[PDB]
Order: sequence, then C-alpha cells, then structure tokens
Amino acid sequence: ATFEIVNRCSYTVWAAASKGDAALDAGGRQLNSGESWTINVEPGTNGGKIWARTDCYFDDSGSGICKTGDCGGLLRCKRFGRPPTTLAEFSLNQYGKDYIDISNIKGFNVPMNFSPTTRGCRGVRCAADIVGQCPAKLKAPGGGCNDACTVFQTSEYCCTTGKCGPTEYSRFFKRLCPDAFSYVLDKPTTVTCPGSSNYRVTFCPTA
Ligand code: NA
Repeated sequence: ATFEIVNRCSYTVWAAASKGDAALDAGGRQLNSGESWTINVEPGTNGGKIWARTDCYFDDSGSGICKTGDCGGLLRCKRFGRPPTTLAEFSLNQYGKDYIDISNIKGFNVPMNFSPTTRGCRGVRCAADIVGQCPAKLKAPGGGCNDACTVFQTSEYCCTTGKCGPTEYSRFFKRLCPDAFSYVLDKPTTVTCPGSSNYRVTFCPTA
C-alpha cells in the first residue's frame, strides 16, 4: 500500500513510520512545510503507526533528539515515539479489510487528517487546537498535550486491569476531537476500508 505523508504545517516536522519492532519504509524523514513523502507499506502489516516529531536535531549519522515523538534518538524510527504524539494507526489486509483510526491515547502534538486516496471509506481528522486548550497538568514543556496515563501512571488512566471509564482528562480530548480515540476503552472510531486501499496523512490539514 502507498501512503503519501504531507506536511501542511508552517513549521518543519520529522515524520515517522513504524510497526513497533521495525521501521516502515525508511522509518522517518524531514518534511519542510509543503513537502510530501511517499512510502510503501507491505500488505498485511498489523499495528502500523505514523506520527510527526517536532523540534528535532540530527547529526550526519541520523542520531539526535526531538522534543515530541522521539524514537530512541534516531531519524529513521524502528520503534514507537515518546508521547505526546497524535497517532495515525492502521492494520492492513486483515481478513479482506483495512482498519484505520486516529488516536489521542498517547497525547497530541500536531493536528492530523488520515484519509483514503482510493474509494470505499471515509477519512478521520483531529484538527482542533488541543495544545492551546490543554489542561495545565497535561501540558508538556517541550510542546504538546500529554495523555493522563503518561502523566499520572494510574491503573484508571492506563486501563491496566482492562476495566476503566472515561475521565475528566479523556473527555477533554474527546470534546475537541470526537473522531479520535481518547482512552483505551473508548467506543471505537475505527474506519473499515477495502483491503489494499491507499492513504494520505496530512499534518496541519486546516493550515
Ligand atoms: Na496518541
């Protein structure tokens, strides 16, 4: 499958793509404002994620740091990134269908639209000013709005026992972005697309 990743933000981001134990395609790249990066993700990939990283510094070997979404200090990510990260999540060719969502379970850093470029399903978006409105206790100094599990490390926010309810903090993310997961047991906002669809992830879609 093809994913086109587009930076419509006015600032540079460092896109990342991983399935947790491996890079997808090159795994990461700098995107200046307006740039597009096309990657190829193998059919059958389960548990892939795409995210943006902000305020990164990398040397000539591809090592460095980012203030949001850092993946072990690498430009080309082979594992998932440090919160806060708005996440585009997908599993492809699962019994004939692809499944896509946006999640705020690991917080929010950059607004996002995740849409198919082929026909048969709709896209999803979280483009509200979550960072500007972020509750004081969730605000990350490096930028972004953390989720409550990252900040407080309780069974209730992290849903560790498999039973948890919504919280004041999850309801904040849900009020601003209804179409994104706000906590682990949120009613699913996953979209079912035909198997082998192609997609576009746009950062700052309303920029
Ligand atoms: Na998230």
